[PDB]
Amino acid sequence: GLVPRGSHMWIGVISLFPEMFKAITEFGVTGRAVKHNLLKVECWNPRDFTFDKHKTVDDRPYGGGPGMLMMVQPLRDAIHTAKAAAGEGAKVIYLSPQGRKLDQGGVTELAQNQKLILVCGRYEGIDERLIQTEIDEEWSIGDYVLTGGELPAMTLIDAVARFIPGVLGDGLLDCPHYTRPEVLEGLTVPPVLMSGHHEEIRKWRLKQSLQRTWLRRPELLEGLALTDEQRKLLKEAQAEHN
Amino acid sequence: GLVPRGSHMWIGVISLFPEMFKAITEFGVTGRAVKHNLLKVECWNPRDFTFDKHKTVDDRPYGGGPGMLMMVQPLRDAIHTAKAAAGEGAKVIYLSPQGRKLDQGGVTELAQNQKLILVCGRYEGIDERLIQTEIDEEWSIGDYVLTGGELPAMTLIDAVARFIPGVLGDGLLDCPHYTRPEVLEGLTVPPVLMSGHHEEIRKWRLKQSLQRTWLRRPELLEGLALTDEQRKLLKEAQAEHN
Ligand SMILES: Cc1cccc(C(=O)NCC2(NC(=O)c3cccc4nocc34)CCCC2)c1
Ligand SMILES: Cc1cccc(C(=O)NCC2(NC(=O)c3cccc4nocc34)CCCC2)c1
Repeated sequence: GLVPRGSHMWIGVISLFPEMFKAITEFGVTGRAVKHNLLKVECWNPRDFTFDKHKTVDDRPYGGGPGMLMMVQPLRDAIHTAKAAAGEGAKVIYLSPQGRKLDQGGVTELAQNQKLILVCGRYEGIDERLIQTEIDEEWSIGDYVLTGGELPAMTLIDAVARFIPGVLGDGLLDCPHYTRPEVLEGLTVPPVLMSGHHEEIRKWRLKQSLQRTWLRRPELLEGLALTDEQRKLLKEAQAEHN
Repeated sequence: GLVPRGSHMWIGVISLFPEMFKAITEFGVTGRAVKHNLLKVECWNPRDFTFDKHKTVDDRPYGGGPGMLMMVQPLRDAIHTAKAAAGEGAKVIYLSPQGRKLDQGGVTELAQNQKLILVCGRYEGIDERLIQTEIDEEWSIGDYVLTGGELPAMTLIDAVARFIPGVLGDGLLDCPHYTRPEVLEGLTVPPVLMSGHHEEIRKWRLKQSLQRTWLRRPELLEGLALTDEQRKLLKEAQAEHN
């Protein structure tokens, strides 16, 4: 083993649909991280924490209306069981539309936790008091309406898994990518990429990355003090663009 | 049948990992939309469009480096097959970090398409010229780094599926939710929700929704001309908060 013990990442998941998480535990990079014991994902289903005959996991809101909520007791007890399995040091995160917006900076923070517990909401969500009593942080992957927190949870897992030691193995938008063939339906590859001049290629790729970031996500540049070369190349691209 | 024919939604998916999409075709609302033939998700794997013995689906970039790309030919041919199955009127979308930021307004646009083709990238992504020749629009679910476009694609599907006629059955942040019990670890439900005065409950919920939106996602209010009642309640919440 090249990777030290205690650097593996453990992620507890609370969800009404545990089998959804096969999408990340059995495929791609995260699937290989699980297979090589670098990442462990353990799911608990609130349905297993009910006591009525029909395993009711939703409840009606105080004040009335069609907006169903997750039943507090089965959800709370699932979280407590996850906390027990995790031991001390587990951060409990609720995937939530009203959470702090997830960005790469936020991902970097969350990835510093060896133990995470992710709570996935269904219906209209969870009781507000559970957030105060059980939840440490709320996070959102975007401003749009979904039907569950499972997909955002898997997104979070996918993003933090890249930080696990032993996996593979800088946040700015990528330069345009080119692979075979040399001419695709009449469209040619930029000659510099065919040139074999790797110092020229390096400068070109960096410049194209800065320009594209500037044009499509200028906000990403607002939290960075760019290097002298990057500032020089960006200024060139800005002048050439206009 | 209560739902008219031709209102069902068809979504073609291009992905190296088709089985991941069981997460949305077999569970929750989207799973029920598929089971009731309101939503159809059809996947094509670029691996089935290779011709070498080992079904190679990645390629090396012009200019060198460790950044692998999707091989153009198998990906392109999968897209063409999806286009053929869809017929005319299918919009091809590439799930991309450099795409237009997905929000609920953007979701509403995409949901106006009866036919969608979603292209999921792996590795460092796809050839730039394929975007020009095959892709209609690029979309991003957020500014953070992932390992694949499948999860964003499933997020998009989940969000647009809510617009399908026959499914269930306003974008602002929700008011705090409360369900049983009345007192949770000492924390009580706001008395108005217990009161049975539904006109008071209506005003309270609306006010709490506006205040929370104002405090956590003030940008969501910037594209709306609020109603007289909403402006009145928001002004009250703002004054009370400060
Ligand atoms: C803008 C807005 C306002 C009001 C409701 C909703 C909404 O989508 N409510 C539905 C639920 N949404 C999410 O969990 C959810 C959704 C989106 C991104 C996310 N990132 O993490 C969890 C996320 C709430 C619990 C069950 C599903 C969205
Ligand atoms: C900010 C930034 C800069 C540079 C690279 C990346 C990055 O994550 N590159 C890796 C890939 N990311 C996505 O596809 C992807 C990622 C995130 C949201 C998305 N919404 O749709 C598709 C999405 C590109 C193709 C294969 C995976 C991200």
